[PDB]
Amino acid sequence: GDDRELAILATAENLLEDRPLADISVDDLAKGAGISRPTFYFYFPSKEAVLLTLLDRVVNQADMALQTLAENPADTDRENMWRTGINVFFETFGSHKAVTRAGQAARATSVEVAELWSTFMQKWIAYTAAVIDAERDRGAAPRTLPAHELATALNLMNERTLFASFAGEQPSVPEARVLDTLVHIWVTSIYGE
Amino acid sequence: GDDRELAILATAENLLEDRPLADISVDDLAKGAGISRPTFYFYFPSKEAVLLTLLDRVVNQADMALQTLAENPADTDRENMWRTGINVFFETFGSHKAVTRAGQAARATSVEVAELWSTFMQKWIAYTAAVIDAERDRGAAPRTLPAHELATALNLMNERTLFASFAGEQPSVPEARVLDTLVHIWVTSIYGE
Ligand SMILES: O=C(COc1cccc(F)c1)Nc1nc(-c2ccccn2)cs1
Ligand SMILES: O=C(COc1cccc(F)c1)Nc1nc(-c2ccccn2)cs1
Repeated sequence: GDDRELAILATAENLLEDRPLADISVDDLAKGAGISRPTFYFYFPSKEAVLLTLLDRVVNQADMALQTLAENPADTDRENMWRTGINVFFETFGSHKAVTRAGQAARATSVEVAELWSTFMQKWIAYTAAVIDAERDRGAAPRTLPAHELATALNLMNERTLFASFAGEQPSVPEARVLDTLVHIWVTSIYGE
Repeated sequence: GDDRELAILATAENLLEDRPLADISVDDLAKGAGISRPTFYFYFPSKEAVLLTLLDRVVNQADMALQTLAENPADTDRENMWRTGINVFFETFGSHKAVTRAGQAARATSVEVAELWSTFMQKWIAYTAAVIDAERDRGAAPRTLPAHELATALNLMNERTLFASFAGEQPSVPEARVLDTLVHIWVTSIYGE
């Protein structure tokens, strides 16, 4: 049952590594999953729904990793605290580059994809802002910008910069440099007066 | 001659304020410009070429404004120096929100739009990096990140954050707060040690 669902998802993720969603047919997904086209439609109403499910899995993987980190703070300096958190997104989305790029494209055409991305970005920004606020309350960070506005810009920077790096866009930060680049900008803007 | 070309461009910019490019027909552009459909095709091969021309005009407007500022440095502090430069993009793209949003969408489907955007982003990043380097050479900024990598991330942050604000995305920084937000992040990350 879900084995055929997982087979469809794995086929789609593998096919997206070499071609975009518009060049993959339902017949391609069914054939790769070892089922017929009508059997595919039992599990998913469309190839777009397959991508939505793939992206939901990736974003919830990142969310759960961040939740785990929040409950188990690593015992290091403040810079490496932010690095460990940004690295959740670097590693999670960087391990699913094809789904990440396909999902970014689908945001312009899928209301469900756009709402999924917006929901989680709001959650992650609210968490960033709450950590900034806690740092200000304990006297470690200065009260400069409104924390939620700062958190919004830093999270949008990460979205755009990580995704440019993973896609090899021109221009982009090399993937092997992008974590250090983002960590520098986060730490200086959160703690700088 | 170019009056009919300008009329086509003005019609397209006005129509894009209420509907996306996929819901505007060549007949719509011709009718609004007071010409027939074949006469339209004398001036532009497609509605996509009309948008490409509109975006080229906007990006060159921003580029020329930045060039003007580079040749005529305002006499203020370092923070207001960066603010005046970021404000070129805030004001130029914020005065053409409909073309900006349509051009961003077209990047996924138009090679010419993607190459136009990439060309100018490379130019603006190289200028940012050169100013950072000059600030380091005179002892005003510390030698932290590679200047070009820092410049890349800051310019991608501005692209994503300004465009989210102009589009009213959820999440986004309010348009009335986004210049101050970006200036803070630029100044702290360029001058912070
Ligand atoms: O890039 C991020 C999230 O932004 C995104 C979102 C989607 C895609 C993407 F590529 C990046 N960083 C974050 N870090 C924290 C953090 C909180 C406490 C301690 C350490 N880090 C919280 S959100
Ligand atoms: O947002 C920017 C350019 O990035 C973009 C690019 C496209 C669209 C968009 F919305 C933003 N800021 C820049 N500022 C400078 C600057 C150089 C010296 C002194 C002061 N400013 C140089 S590029």
